[PDB]
Amino acid sequence: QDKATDLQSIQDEISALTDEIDGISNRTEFNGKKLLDGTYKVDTATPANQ
Amino acid sequence: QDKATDLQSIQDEISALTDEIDGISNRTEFNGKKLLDGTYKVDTATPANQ
Repeated sequence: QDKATDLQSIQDEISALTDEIDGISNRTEFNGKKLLDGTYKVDTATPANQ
Repeated sequence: QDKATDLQSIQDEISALTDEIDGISNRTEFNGKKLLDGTYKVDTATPANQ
């Protein structure tokens, strides 16, 4: 029922909230250390990258 | 958690204390004889060096 106009309004709210989660993962800097940097402590193929 | 900045501050305190221990081993001069000279009475390969 909800047409493309207000689908885009929903999208405004969502992408807004996306920027908020990005803001959580960014702002969360303990002692300057971005804890929720999802790339910072990743145990990739090389463990040293974590 | 402690990043390189304040690791260097810790290092300032440590190396400071290193210079203090060096100062103990240096200042401790009984009758002018640096007792805590850690090279003075060493029984090396040659005993006479002690």
